[PDB]
Amino acid sequence: MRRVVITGLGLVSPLAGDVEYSWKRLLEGKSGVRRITEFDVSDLSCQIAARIPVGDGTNGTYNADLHMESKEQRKVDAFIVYAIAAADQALADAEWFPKSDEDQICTGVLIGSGIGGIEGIVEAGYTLRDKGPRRISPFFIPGRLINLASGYVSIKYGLRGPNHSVVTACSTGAHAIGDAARLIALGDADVMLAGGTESPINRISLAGFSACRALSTCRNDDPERASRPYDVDRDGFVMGEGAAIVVLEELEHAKKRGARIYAEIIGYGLSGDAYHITAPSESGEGAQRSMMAALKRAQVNVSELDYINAHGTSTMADVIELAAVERVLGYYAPQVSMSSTKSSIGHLLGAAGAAEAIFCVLAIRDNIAPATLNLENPSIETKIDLVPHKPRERKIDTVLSNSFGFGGTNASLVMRRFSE
Amino acid sequence: MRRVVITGLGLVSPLAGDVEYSWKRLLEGKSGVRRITEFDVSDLSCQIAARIPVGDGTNGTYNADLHMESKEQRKVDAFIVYAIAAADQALADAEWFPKSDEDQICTGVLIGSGIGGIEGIVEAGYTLRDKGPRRISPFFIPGRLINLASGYVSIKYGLRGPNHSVVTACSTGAHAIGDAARLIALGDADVMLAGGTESPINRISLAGFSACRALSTCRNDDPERASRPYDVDRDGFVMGEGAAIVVLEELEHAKKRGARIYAEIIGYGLSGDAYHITAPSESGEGAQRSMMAALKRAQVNVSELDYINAHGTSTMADVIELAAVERVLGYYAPQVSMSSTKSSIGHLLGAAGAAEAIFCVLAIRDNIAPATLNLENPSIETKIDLVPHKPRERKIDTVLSNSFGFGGTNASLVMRRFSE
Ligand SMILES: [K+]
Ligand SMILES: [K+]
Repeated sequence: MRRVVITGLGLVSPLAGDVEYSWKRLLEGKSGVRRITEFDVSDLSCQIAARIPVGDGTNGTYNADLHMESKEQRKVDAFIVYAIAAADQALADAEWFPKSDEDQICTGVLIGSGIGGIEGIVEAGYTLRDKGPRRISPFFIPGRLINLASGYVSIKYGLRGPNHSVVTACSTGAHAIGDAARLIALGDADVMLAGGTESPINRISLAGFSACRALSTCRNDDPERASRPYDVDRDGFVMGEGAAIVVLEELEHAKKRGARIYAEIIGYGLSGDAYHITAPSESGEGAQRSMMAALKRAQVNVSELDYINAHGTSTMADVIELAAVERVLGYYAPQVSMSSTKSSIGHLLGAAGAAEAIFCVLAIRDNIAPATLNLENPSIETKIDLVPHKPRERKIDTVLSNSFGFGGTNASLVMRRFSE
Repeated sequence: MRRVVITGLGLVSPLAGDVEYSWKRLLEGKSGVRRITEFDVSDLSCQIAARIPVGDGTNGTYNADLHMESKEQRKVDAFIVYAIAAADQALADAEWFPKSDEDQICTGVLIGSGIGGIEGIVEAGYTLRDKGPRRISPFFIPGRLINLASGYVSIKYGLRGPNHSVVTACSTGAHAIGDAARLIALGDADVMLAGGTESPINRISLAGFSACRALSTCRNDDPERASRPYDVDRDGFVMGEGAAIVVLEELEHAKKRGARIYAEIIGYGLSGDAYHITAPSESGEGAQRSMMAALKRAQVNVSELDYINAHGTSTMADVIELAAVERVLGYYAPQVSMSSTKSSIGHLLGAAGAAEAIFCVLAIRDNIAPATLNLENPSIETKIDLVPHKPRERKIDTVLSNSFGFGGTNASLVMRRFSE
């Protein structure tokens, strides 16, 4: 297996339309969570979300028009646009714009989404009913298929390597990165764009998650306090939106061209709960196996771990994951920092695992553990540092990131500082 | 990398609710294509589809009730039910029902869909608009997520290994099998259920694919003749439905327990066109790269190839693939049989690549190449044997199968008779 490194980062998040402003604001303790004003939510029990700040592109805002022409945007659901934007960033960051046949052929794209084009499907359904089939757009299908994020990105940049997509709810972005890394390690590609995208902030999605009682409902008038992983007063997740893309690259390829390497991906672990369609396993056994698998692949002892980015969605399951991590770490619990950045940007669903992978990379770069916001009163005492309220500056060389998706689909990633 | 074999087959198709009856009718030259009677299609340009024969389970019919309780079926879109049924078959065929922790943990599931729960999303949309958010089902989300196929199957059978899912339109089922095989080869699992499922026969999907003029329209009065890959009079694909699942197993694990081995998976190739959102590369270069990649991985020379299962959807693109195959085969073109079974069962979308893999396996078992039905007047002459009208009995030890999906996502698989 060839070694795989990370050479570019792209992010459109509820904190900012780019990577560096997202990170800056994350570390400053800012929240992306607010009352929804874009559409009617007066009849919903959840009236808040973590939303991308829209604008002209200055001061960390996001301008869709800079990434895709207006008229083109109208042919696709937003998840595709977000993916294009994050990719634009990533490629630029990696300084990788393949032109030659050789370069284009060895560069692939693997972008997933949990839900994809749900909004567009509903709107087309209304057209069909109200206006009939002759009014359905020729672009209905492509603008709605999950794999068309990979497709659109591939077309824009002439990326002719493996073109692939995954869908695993909350663990989508993590699977994307792990799978893409394996394609490189196995020799199917030398460079991959990888990550996740989601645009679930719409009435149908909000009603849907409210219906299975998954969302926070008691803090519609105090949005910045709603997302509170580990806190005794948590009451469900806050839905977010965005896209997170990394450029993965074979080590010698990167070295040869003088690329700046952020970190190395060294471990990937997968498991299944086989328990329940939406509830996580009460035993945390699946989570534990995911982590152990990732660590074993990475040949990393828990004695070497510095920071864990939790799944930690602000649901009752928070403490199941906590207990599992305690079991994994054993004696080393007091020396590992673990936090949930969902406390700041909500739950990005399909993009979550990728955004968090990004945060992990930057934790290494800047030797700082992001905070768990709002952690006023932990449900249970633990020896693990959950980094309440404010980030912690500390040595971070080796990191583990967890993603535990609906359906009982678990993924864990291990990354480490690149020395050589 | 450990070797990976196929030890179980499961299939719910437009010819039959099981594998053996599907294969039997396929070889008899039967078509699963008929006028749609279940819902109104009078206002649609395409009024035909390849539909699963529903019944009490006898004489090759499909009874959903035997696979999932009625009350449970009402909570999910049909793609999930098909998957369950196919999985039920495959595990039975493999005689693999893990009960120990060890056996459960080493058995995973990787089932994809191209489109998933589109019908249910549209229906929930109508509810949302007409009755309001309060009336949305608590089961809306889980019953609609693509990955919940893997989820439901995992839960039913206590499969606690990697639980994963992919989405790549027409190449979904191929990616699933190739990806699942790699998980085994890499030690992440010892057994995997893998494949694809789709339930796209509904008004929204039909209107959608009609809108981008992907579907056959001129033979609504002669359905069994509509799907005619390579024929001068072809005019688009015929939408099908169903699920196809294989049990993949590490070689030594299979041998130790005395499992019957159908074939070995030895190659998997991936590429991207980077051309167009729905149309294939005019040059076929992507297709060509996918095939070559699979063959190289398999360490198979084209001189050893016996049978090719084409993507061949009955669209103008049929001859692009044909040309690409000719370039790959070169001098050996006359030695190889190639057919499209979409001529018989239509385009299963997410399930196509897995259904076709199954047909490959059986082509090996029975030394027989399925026909390309309806091939009266080929658009172009070729040295390749396109097996028109009736199947051809011949030596079949090494097989290649192609899947080329919307978005420019290509997959090829290479399988071979197992000797040792
Ligand atoms: K995480
Ligand atoms: K095929």
